[PDB]
Amino acid sequence: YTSFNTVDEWLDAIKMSQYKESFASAGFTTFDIVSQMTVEDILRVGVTLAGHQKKILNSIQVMRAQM
Repeated sequence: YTSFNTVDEWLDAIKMSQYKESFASAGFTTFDIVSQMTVEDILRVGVTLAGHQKKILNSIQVMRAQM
């Protein structure tokens, strides 16, 4: 996944239109901070939406995978 420009291009691949300013509060606006959390953090950013919360759960690993 080294073809992304910013968290906007990454969250876009997982369908996160209503998760922009939401990730800015927790600090997931780049390829690093968001690569150090789990499902407990998704519920904090405001991802109460079911399914969507578990979707980014495996996405957070896309960063630690190559890191």
